[PDB]
Amino acid sequence: RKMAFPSGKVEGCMVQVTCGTTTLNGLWLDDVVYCPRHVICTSEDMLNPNYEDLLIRKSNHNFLVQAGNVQLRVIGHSMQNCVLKLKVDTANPKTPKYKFVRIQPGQTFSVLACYNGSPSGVYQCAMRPNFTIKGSFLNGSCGSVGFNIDYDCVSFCYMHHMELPTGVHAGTDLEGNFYGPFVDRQTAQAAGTDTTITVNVLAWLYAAVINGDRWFLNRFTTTLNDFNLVAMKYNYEPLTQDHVDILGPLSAQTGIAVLDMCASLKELLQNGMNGRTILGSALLEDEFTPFDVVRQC
Amino acid sequence: SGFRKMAFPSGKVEGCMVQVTCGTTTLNGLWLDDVVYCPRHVICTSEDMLNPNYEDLLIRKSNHNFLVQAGNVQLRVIGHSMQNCVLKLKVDTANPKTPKYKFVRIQPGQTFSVLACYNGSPSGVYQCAMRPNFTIKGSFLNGSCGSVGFNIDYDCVSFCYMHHMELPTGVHAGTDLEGNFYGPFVDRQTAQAAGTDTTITVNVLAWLYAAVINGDRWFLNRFTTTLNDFNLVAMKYNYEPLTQDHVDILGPLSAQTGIAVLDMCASLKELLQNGMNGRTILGSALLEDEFTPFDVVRQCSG
Repeated sequence: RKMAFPSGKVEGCMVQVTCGTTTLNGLWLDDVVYCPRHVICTSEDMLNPNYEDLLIRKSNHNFLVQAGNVQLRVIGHSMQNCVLKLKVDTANPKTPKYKFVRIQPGQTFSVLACYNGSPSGVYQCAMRPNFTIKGSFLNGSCGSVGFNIDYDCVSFCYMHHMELPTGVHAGTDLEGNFYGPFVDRQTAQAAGTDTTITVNVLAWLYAAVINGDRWFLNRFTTTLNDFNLVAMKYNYEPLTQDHVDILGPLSAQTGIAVLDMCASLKELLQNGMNGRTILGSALLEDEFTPFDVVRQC
Repeated sequence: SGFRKMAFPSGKVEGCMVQVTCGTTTLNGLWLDDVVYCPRHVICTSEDMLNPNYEDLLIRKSNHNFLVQAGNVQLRVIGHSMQNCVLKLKVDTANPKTPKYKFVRIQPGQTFSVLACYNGSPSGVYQCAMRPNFTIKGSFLNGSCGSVGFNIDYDCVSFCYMHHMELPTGVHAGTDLEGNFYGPFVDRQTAQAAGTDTTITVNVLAWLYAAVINGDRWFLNRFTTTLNDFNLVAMKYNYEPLTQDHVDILGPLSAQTGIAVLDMCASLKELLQNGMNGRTILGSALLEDEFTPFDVVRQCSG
């Protein structure tokens, strides 16, 4: 099961930010609200917004920040890359222990999708190798965040900014730097060729075994390099020795050596699933990490 | 592609989770106002789970035998009673985080969010569909009992599931918040069989409406059917028969697309009888049956 972190610690931080006729979500931590800077744009600014120029022309009172019924008074504002930082006269009393991290491609996180400052849904995403995410985001979702939770600490890794014409999504870390080659201007932008997250596919095959499904296993093995030759041919990411090490626990747990499972995946890639399905899916799933699998098996 | 399982935000339910222990048996409970709800098998010794006489075991218990904790903070129990398969422990503190809530009993095919919990602490949240055989495909380990399933409408949490057990096939069974099991199961440590499962027709139809909303409509045919004629055919393909309530909950999608429910039923009947023919719907040759009409509207229209 694709499982998200419990979202309550993040829900207590979501607010609504309005500038002009633009409304999206903000993240309220201590006395700062973080949100996408394109909230200051107009229709006539969207194609080539000179954000430093647009921002100098704004006053604090141009920003309407609402937490529930209460309005939060903006006292200062600044910009860090593509994120606006609105200082408010009130520290959020529900601020969790938190950190800002930049996630690696192949890593997963939970998304709290929000509209008008109100949380609407929670789901798990992976940062794709081409730095998109296959999210579920509609008009007004910008400023929704992605996160992981370790102990009491919320690690924020993603803030939502845009939907590409293909229907995948792009955004920044909480320092305001985009993942991938994208730009917060209102243009049709293509991503690089996506690839499949191989280490995650292998983790999910191990999961399918741990739940007593073995039809895809085989008596064969492969070298790491010969596997990677076939993987690259099918637009799978190369598997590194660190990946092999990371997969150890799953390997021990099943007594299936990593390179044995690589030989199974090689078979699946070349033959196909030939009608069959694995853990319910007609397709190979690549958005479970080895940790995600182990924390649940 | 385009659609995914989305849970409701879990915070309102996190604020209600506690742990309940009797001896060395710990599971989770739900604290609403001044009552804690939990599975009655907390009062069983692991050796009593084989063939428990619950009424007998409960007469032996007193309020001071129940350890209820929010985190590490004990909640004093001042009353106890049993309602079907759940225990209601009256406590001396009303939960200040109690949301607006109701207790609802859902139908097969309906979806809900599960907040999986251990020792009163939430671990994860995910969407489940109640199968026609009254099991769910959860991710539940030892200590998960008393985790709850819910939906959120406006401010109001509708609690619909409390977790009690795992069947030999790996699927899960439980009760509503009044302690009544979904399906033919009993809270005994015996081997119990789930009825053979079937496909959730109303959710497949919702999926076809979702395809149409997104411009994928090759499967719309020129025919209509009666509900009876459809149900008789569907059952030969291990699809559930439709009810009047199913027709009703497809109303909004039917109105959105202008495709009458029975016309879509005729389209589905042709897919069943003739197959997909190497074609795809929403990018798949497989028909999805775990998105309800409500789930579809949320992800299409927001």
